[PDB]
Amino acid sequence: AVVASLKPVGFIASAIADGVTETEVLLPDGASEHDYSLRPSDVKRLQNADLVVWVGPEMEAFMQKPVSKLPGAKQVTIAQLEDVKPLLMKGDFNMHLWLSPEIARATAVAIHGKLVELMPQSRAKLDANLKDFEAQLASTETQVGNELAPLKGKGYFVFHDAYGYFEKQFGLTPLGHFTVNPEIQPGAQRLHEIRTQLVEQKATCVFAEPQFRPAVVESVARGTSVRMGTLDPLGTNIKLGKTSYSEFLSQLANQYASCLKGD
Ligand SMILES: [Zn+2]
Ligand SMILES: [Zn+2]
Repeated sequence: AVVASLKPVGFIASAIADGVTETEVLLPDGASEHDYSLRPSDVKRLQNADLVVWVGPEMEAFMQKPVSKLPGAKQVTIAQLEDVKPLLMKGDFNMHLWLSPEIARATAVAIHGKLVELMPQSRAKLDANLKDFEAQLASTETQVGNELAPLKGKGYFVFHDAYGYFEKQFGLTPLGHFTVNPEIQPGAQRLHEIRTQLVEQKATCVFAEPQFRPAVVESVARGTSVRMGTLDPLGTNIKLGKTSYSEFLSQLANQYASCLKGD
C-alpha cells in the first residue's frame, strides 16, 4: 500500500494508485496536522509501505523520524520536490500544499514516477491513472473557478492559515485568519482586532473548522451581522478513491459558497 500522512495527500495518492495498490492514511479524521503522534502500530505500517507520501518536516512533525529510516526510493516528500520549491508561497513558507492544484499535480507526477519504478508491471495502469487525474482535476478547476468567481470581493476570516494556495488560485479575498497555529488560542486583543476589522471592513463570513470547537469564532461574531460557516482543510467527509481529490476541492468550494453567496 501507499501510506499518506494526511487525508488529502491520500486523495492524490489514491487517484494514481487506483487498481494498482491500496492507499492508507495515517492522520485520523478529526485530528490536526499540527498536533499529532503516530500510533505505536504505525511504525510497522510505514516499514511495510510500498511508498510513503507526506508534505515534509515543516508540516507533519510526527513523520520525520520514521520517514528518515526508509529508502529514498520509497518516499515522496512534497515540499522538497524540485518542481514544488518555486511554487511555495510565504524565511518561512506556507506548507498546506495539498490545497494547491499545481502542487497536487507535481505530487501526482512524483507518485507516478516512484510507483512505475517500484512496479514496472503496472506502468500502463499508472499512466492512465495520471491522465485521468489530470482530466478530473482540470474539470474541477473549471467548475470551482466558476462557483467562486462571483464571491470575489466578499471579505471573511478563517480559523487557521491553511487555505492560501486555494484562495490565490480561485481569486477569493480573505481578510485574514484567527491563528497560524490552531492549537494556540488567539489573544483577547487579536480577537478584538478581528471583531473591529469584521465590522469596519464589512465582512460577510467567519469560518470555523471541524477539528476545533467553534466557540472562540462564535464569540468574535457575537452581536454582529457576520455569518458563520465551516471549512474543512482535511476532507473528513470525503472517502479515499479515484475521484476523491476532485470531490475534496469541490466540497471546499461548496463550503466557501454556502456562507459567502449573497446577500
Ligand atoms: Zn494547518
Ligand atoms: Zn498571520
